[PDB]
Amino acid sequence: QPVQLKIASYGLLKNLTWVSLENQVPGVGEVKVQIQAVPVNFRDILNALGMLQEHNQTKLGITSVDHLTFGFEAVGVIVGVGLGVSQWQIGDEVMVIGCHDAFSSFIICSPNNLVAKPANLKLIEAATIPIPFFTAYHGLYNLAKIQSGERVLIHAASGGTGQAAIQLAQFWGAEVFATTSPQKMAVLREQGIKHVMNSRTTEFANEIRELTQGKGVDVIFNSLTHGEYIQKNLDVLALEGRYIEISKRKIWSHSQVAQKRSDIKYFPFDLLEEFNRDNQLYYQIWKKLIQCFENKELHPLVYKTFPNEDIVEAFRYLQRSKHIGRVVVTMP
Ligand SMILES: NC(=O)C1=CN([C@@H]2O[C@H](COP(=O)(O)OP(=O)(O)OC[C@H]3O[C@@H](n4cnc5c(N)ncnc54)[C@H](OP(=O)(O)O)[C@@H]3O)[C@@H](O)[C@H]2O)C=CC1
Repeated sequence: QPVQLKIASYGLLKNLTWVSLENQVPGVGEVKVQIQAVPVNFRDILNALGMLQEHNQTKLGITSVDHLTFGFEAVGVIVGVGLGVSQWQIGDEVMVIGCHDAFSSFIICSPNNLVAKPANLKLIEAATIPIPFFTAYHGLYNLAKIQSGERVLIHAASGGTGQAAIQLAQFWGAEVFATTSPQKMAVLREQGIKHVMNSRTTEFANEIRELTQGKGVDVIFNSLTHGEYIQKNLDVLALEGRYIEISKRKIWSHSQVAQKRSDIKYFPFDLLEEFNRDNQLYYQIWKKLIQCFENKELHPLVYKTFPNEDIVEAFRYLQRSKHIGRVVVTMP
């Protein structure tokens, strides 16, 4: 039977429940997609604990917990195409990007939220691509315009977004500086990274200064904003350096960054907010990425799989944050 992931109250992961999902028909300009695998995102956990209640009320129409759905991306198969849509047909194997209800048996979404799956990949492999690689690409290339020979710092680089940025930075000839937790350090060293440091301490700043002779890095790809992490990031940022902030939680404003370092370009961005302004964004990024995956120059991320029945433990596993890469749920 068709189902949707819901929570009857905020604060505890235990109450994540698959509730009956009523059939929906794709109207004009709409596509119906049969969901086959869904990664758990960091923001999914935040919502489950009820930590974006204002954000969800202001920027979206979520007034109560009963209106909350889960899932920001997926892979699946087109089962219904509404009128007006010309680029899609039933049977097309697609990745979904930027929906809010991917943890459902079926979703109705725009054809602008869909890209073609690379045919040489498995469905489950392709599920590791959308948010990580589109966020990494937009931040590093679209905004920061990183070039070869440049040095880039990627924080918490064992996660989904950090792992994609690693692949992109190296393929673009940049020199990667990574930080991760101690028990993940070997794996990242073994991924092909010369400079692996601790994401859990602020002492990375001093280490970077020494490895670079005061220069620091031209680009930071950052998602850590607690304590004195932002100030420490500014210290390691070179003259004219570029600050990609993807946190979306308690970030510095443009003048606050200008107060400290006027030379640097500050790039705070929310990917789905960027699609809101330009509905072509996913299409363009993917056009610049699909050939790399086709020619096996870029690869799916490392992932662990959970069945849908164990959704709670899939969420808990991402919450404990001991993973490298992606956590992916298969659907029934
Ligand atoms: N701006 C945008 O459009 C997007 C925003 N995001 C945001 O980016 C962030 C990362 O995304 P994603 O990679 O998918 O999430 P993940 O859960 O995969 O990554 C989180 C990583 O942070 C590190 N970490 C955990 N706890 C701490 C801590 N106390 N101090 C320092 N580091 C810690 C861990 O790595 P380690 O053990 O190596 O430290 C973990 O792997 C999230 O906040 C997410 O909401 C994500 C995608 C799109």
